[PDB]
Amino acid sequence: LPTAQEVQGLMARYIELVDVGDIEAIVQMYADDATVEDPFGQPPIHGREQIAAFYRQGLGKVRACLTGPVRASHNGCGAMPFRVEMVWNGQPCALDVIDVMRFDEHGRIQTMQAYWSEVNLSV
Amino acid sequence: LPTAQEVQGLMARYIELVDVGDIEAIVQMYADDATVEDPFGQPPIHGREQIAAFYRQGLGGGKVRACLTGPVRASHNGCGAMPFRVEMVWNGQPCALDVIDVMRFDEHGRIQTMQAYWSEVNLSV
Repeated sequence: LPTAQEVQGLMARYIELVDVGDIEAIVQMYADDATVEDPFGQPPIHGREQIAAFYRQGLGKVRACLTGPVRASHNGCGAMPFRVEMVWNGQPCALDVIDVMRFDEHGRIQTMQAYWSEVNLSV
Repeated sequence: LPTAQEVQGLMARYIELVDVGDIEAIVQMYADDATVEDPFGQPPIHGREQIAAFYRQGLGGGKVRACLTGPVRASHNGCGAMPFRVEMVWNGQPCALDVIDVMRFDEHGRIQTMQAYWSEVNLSV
């Protein structure tokens, strides 16, 4: 189970991979039985093909960067604030998000929860 | 059940109450049978009696400040998450801690669960 320092590293790596847009490398970070709730409040996505499809839809000119430190626990979990910059039909947008993640004993993402709503979106 | 906007206001209010150190007002924001996990990974404390004891031990010695360090992220199912920093004293030393709280509210606008993400990696003296 990743240590607190290791959680900080894995969560920051996740943001770096979103920022470059490497869907394959993102999906590799997930465990077989992982779930993604994004935005939190929506039904969970599960299944490796389904998680890949989610990232392909979302990322298929998106940029993302941490906007504060990763907060990590001693039980393989963490939470991080970040901002996503995207273009909607040629229009620059930004979205503030916090992801909460639980990692398994192999260092793979078991659960991803992305908190945000329209109150967090600007143009 | 608070809307997204209402979650933003409640969670911001919470930080205001921590910042001023109003233990009773904090405890009244929680559901009577709420759970707190702080830091997340430690066993849950249950109920306003235990939660009050927790906030009294954390705040009742004064000198705590707390402020949001980014916007509250809110959902449409009465939940939210926020980044903040707490400034504290350790026997005369200034301390600071970066935290993210996640909260779920009940159908009465009270905090049903709170999870506070941080560890010593987030602590600076």
